[PDB]
Amino acid sequence: AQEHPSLILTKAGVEKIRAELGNIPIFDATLEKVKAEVDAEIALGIDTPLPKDYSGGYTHERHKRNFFILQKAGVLYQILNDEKYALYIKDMLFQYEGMYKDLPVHPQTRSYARGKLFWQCLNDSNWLVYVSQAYDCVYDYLSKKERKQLEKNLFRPFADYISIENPQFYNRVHNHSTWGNAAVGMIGLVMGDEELIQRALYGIEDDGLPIGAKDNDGGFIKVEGQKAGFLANIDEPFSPDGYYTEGPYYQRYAMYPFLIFAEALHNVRPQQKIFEHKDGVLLKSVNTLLSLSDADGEFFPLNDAQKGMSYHSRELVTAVDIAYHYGNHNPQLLSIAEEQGQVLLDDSGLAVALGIREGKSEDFQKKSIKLSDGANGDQGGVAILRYGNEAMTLVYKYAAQGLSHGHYDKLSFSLYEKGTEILQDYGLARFVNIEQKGGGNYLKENTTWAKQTIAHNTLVQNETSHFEGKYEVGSQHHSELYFFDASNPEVQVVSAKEQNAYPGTEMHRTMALIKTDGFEKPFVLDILRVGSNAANQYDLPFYFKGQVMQTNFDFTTPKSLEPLGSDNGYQHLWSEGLGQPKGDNSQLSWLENGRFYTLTTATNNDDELHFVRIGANDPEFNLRRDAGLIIRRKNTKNTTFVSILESHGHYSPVSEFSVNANSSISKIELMLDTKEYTAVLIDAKSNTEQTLLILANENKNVNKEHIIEIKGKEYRWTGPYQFIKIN
Amino acid sequence: AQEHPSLILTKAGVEKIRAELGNIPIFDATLEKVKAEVDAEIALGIDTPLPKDYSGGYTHERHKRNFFILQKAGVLYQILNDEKYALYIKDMLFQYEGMYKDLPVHPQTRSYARGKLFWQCLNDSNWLVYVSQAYDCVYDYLSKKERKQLEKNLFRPFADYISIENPQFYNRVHNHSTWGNAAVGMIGLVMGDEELIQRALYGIEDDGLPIGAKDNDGGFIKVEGQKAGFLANIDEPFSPDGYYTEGPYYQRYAMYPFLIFAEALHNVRPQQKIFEHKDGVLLKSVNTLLSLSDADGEFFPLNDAQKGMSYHSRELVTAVDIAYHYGNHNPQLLSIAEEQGQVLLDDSGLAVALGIREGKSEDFQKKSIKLSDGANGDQGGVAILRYGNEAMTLVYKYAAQGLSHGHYDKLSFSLYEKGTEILQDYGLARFVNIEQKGGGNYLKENTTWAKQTIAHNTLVQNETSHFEGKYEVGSQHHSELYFFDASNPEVQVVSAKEQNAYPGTEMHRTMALIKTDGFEKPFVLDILRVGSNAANQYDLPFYFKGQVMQTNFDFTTPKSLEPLGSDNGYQHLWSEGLGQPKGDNSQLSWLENGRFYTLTTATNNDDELHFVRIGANDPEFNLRRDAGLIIRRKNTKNTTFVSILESHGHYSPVSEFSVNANSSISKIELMLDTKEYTAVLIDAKSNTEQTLLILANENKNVNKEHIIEIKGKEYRWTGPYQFIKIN
Ligand SMILES: [Ca+2]
Ligand SMILES: [Ca+2]
Ligand SMILES: [Ca+2]
Ligand SMILES: [Mg+2]
Ligand SMILES: [Mg+2]
Ligand SMILES: [Mg+2]
Ligand SMILES: [Mg+2]
Repeated sequence: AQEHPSLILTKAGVEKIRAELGNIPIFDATLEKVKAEVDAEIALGIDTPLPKDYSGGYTHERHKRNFFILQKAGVLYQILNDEKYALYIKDMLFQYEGMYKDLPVHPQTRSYARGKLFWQCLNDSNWLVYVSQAYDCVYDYLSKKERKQLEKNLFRPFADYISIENPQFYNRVHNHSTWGNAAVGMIGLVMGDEELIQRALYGIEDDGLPIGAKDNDGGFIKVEGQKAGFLANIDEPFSPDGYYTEGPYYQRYAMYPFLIFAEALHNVRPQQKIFEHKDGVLLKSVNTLLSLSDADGEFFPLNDAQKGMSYHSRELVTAVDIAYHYGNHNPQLLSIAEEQGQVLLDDSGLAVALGIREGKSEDFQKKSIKLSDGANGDQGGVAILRYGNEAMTLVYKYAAQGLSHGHYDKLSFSLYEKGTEILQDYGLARFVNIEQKGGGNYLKENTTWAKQTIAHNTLVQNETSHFEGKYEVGSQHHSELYFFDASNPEVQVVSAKEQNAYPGTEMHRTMALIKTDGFEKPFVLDILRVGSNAANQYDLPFYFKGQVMQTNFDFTTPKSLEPLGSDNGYQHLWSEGLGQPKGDNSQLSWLENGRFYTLTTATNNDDELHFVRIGANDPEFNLRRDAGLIIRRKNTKNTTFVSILESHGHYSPVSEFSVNANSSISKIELMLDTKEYTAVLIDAKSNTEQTLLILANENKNVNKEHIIEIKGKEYRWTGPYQFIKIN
Repeated sequence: AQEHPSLILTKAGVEKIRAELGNIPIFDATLEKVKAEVDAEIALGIDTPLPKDYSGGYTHERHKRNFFILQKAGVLYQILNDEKYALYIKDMLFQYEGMYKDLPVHPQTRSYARGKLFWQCLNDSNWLVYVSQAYDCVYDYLSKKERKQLEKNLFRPFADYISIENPQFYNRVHNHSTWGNAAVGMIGLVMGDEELIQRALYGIEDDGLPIGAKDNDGGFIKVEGQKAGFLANIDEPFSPDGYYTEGPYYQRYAMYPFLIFAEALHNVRPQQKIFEHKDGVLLKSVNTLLSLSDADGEFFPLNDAQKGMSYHSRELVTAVDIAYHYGNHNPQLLSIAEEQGQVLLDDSGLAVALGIREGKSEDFQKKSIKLSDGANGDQGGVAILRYGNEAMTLVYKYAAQGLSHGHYDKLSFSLYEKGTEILQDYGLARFVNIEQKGGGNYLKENTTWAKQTIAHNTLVQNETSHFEGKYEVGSQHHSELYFFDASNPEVQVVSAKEQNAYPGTEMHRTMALIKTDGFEKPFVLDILRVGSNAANQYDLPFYFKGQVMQTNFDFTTPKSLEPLGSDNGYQHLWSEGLGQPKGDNSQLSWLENGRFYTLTTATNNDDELHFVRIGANDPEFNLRRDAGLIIRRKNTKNTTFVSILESHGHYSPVSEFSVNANSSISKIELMLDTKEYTAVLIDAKSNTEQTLLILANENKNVNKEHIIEIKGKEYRWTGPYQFIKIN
């Protein structure tokens, strides 16, 4: 009964594509490129080496390229009606059949679930997701006899290897299991095997896995009460806003198996209603992921994340095209496709190409957005505040743990200007798929530096990470949204609280992106209110990007670089300079990508200002030599940090003109600093430009009227904040 | 009798321009932009503040902007026939006339020749060069009475201030004097003042200046027996190849007054034959300067040079347009104009716009080139070796001292790939015109770091700079070309010697850019042959750009960073790691801008390999935290360093594919290491690819036959080198 192909590329799709070839430029260009890639590999032959290497090494790269080429050859066979591509697929599949059944477990031992073709079952699963698509395309070209042998001695044993033989890999809520479930489900759908389809959807019953079983990034295999299978992987790690809890770098990775297996289920098993599952979260999550990119389309490096990953990736070409075709045909997705400059060679890519040709493209709007975390949207979140035409972007992370890849980074932020990183989230310590750096795998310093709180722009207490850097503790906690109000494009405000990172301490951080008279550009206002039951040492880092220009405080320069501390990331920071404040406001300015920036922060006489540089205890040169300024406030119980980050002026080494190189801040002052209310007065240097932000800290209700006095003058407003011009 | 304007913009030119407006896009676009700029400044008014500041500060930037705006207003008045612009010029000139005569010497005391409007006479001279052009454009609009007052009480006193009152600035062979001579000459030409015209052409007679006196950059004010004036500044600091001895960054700066005053002389005094002077060197020098830029048009940072200065600068818009119009109408210059995207608003810019419109543009060929230094071309030189379509670029500097801005780095080199710096020349320590960095002026670390030999990719002996870093010694010496042969695009070789940098030591450095079977790309071969009369410590730095990927040697990582040494630049290097070689070849690889690089060097077992980081003894953060690898060879008399720099493969954080990340070098071996002959065998990993470079070291004659034995085998060739495939 079942047609082949039908999962991704459909029979009707092949006919529609063939009818339009030559009149769909983005598709035609992709077809030419892919045909040339596959033809070159056909010329080189068929290589299925005995597996040996980690990522970047020959056997890994060869088996990886093979799965990409097989899927490409499958669609070429169908679209071009050229059996040279079917013959290549047949010959490669049979060469695999000749070796796979006799392979040992992969000789590399790092993985908690060692693969056969690859060092880990994740990559064997990648292979089967792609190869299942190729098999769907050549199914009718093969004889019944050929299909029987491939299914019996290659595909069914492979599907069992990555599932029932490795339930620790397969049966989780984790990107690994999403790939595993998709691999088993895709091949099950092609073969019409109900057992495998059910195993894909609902996982393995009674897996026998014990308590506290972990993998290699610090994460539990199983979580009490959680289901397994594809549907569990949709329900648990996505919020109702389509935010994937591992963060955008890993959301990017998981989007491929999520949307490909969803597409396959939609086409073969429409009764599953997979695109309606969890209030249509998979389709929504594509928009959400695109919103988590900077002006150049590069995903914000939250949690474990390599900088440079972007919506130009193959996963986002796939996700955009599937979301366009199977969703509500959102014309904003077509502008992303135009930027990508390629489409999938299937029904969905054709739909995108036709939408573009018909003049339907609309610009993808990059907006201020509140995203919830947790399956029910009640476990913190992530906020993005954007000014104007994506002119300045603040990312505030008040999220849940994020599973294994999560960082100890409650209430951290990062700042960008038109695709230039200004205040960074470090990302991972890993050179992804570069064999020369620890086999392309996570490095020691991912744990010892990149995950630690001191590596982030957030509060560190007593040189200890949030939750003492203990995964099992952090996994039980999330920061809490206090309020989000981005309605005023000139004054956008978000506020969140964290009281479990350091038991006995309450952190309440409010961030605002504010455009006001006296300043060339919007600035960031950062209020970090700290309450505690004991005198502590508080560190507040700012990991700036660029060349130091000026300070308004003196600092000493040591004759030798010593580490800042001994543990929890401090062992990776060199102490490059130590400043003492000259007064109530301390300022650091720098130049980055032709623009000046100034950090102004409210300082006390006994504060220390630490210039630091990353790179201590880094024997393999695994860390970047980036700099930071850390405010250290010793022997302090309750305190409120108040900072402004300005962007101003410009420099060019062509014109050699320096323009507006100084700050426009005259003064920032806490006018009220209580548990119930915080008030910050901001004075610009030009003319009578004064503004006041007042925060109500213990009642978020939008209709609650507040009455306070500052210097014998009454201020009245409704809701959790007011920003007023002081005349 | 004399028409006005006539120096730069001519009356015939105004008519020709007016006739073509609307049909010359590059010109029309420039006119629109400049009109908007000037109209905005007219709206803001006329501000001539009491001078106070250094560069980047208000009074400097305001008086600087004024001279640019006055020249722009002059050409707008003429082109648009709109007295709005003439009135602005008149009013600003008279506001200047009201204040200039009563000014004190500029209150800042740094300059050896303090200005009146600016901290230095150089900038007062900039002002007069530009304002003379504006005066030429409004000369007939003003009354005789107005002109008489401006000439008597503004222009003539100004011209004397920057010349006869400051002969130490005016009467040199120096970019300062080129600007000063042009300033006096330009105003002299507008006024028809023969005395000033003669003072511009031939300098001050009997200047009385001290010989051996130094400027504030460490170089001599006046050279014994040397002429002064504009013609001397053409003859002396340019070689017969059009290479300006101060280096490309300063050549760029001087190109404006050279070509502007030459144009004025050509138009007003054609009998001078200024464009024929020194065998037409000024026109040639424009091509030479363009050839001294990387693939993005950025000038190589040789000697004092800020990175990022490029042929998009105003000086190169000017130089290109004048060279096109008054030279042989070289169509290659039109492609540079198209890249610049603007032209001068005058006869020369019209000529360029019309050439572009008529389809005459041809691409500017970026070639391998040998450039001599010294007035007669016999004081060393600079060699640029380029592979393919500007695919890899090696810059080898065997030059003379370079006057005050020259660095102590005989035989240094730098390496670029398609506009990406791979091995750097540091450039200057100065943030040009940024007030926050020492008033935008040369920093202490320009002398203590940037000029020193240890900052360069060349030999350092006993932790001492070339010539002991003494100008009075270095200025008397230059390296000597041995041979240059770039005729074979696959195998380009240059060789030079230096025996005075370290008296008693002979340095003979041969560099080659070689494409051969077994390697993806051309590589650089570096042979640094050293002969001495004593056992020395030799350091050879490689200041690489990028992220360290792998080494084939172990190295220790200290718990504290200590400076590498105490003096001569070593005080600015942190010792980050110390390796000992594992064998005869040591290797370091890195990743920069998506490409891998490997340095392989021939090591002895007692060598030290030092990982260093710039930034010690840098209390103001004036230096970049760039890294290097230094080969240290102690207690050694004669030795020959042999290194290869490979470019291979690629990485993308979008695809996450690492390709060809390992070196293709199997072995490099010194097969013969004598004073008379050097032979280096290169083995690629592909076992059948072996090559041999043989150098004859004591006879450069191209027809001299050589017969030598290596491992019992005779080799015969003619000329100073042979590169042969070993079968
Ligand atoms: Ca992080
Ligand atoms: Ca280049
Ligand atoms: Ca230099
Ligand atoms: Mg998942
Ligand atoms: Mg951005
Ligand atoms: Mg001034
Ligand atoms: Mg000076």
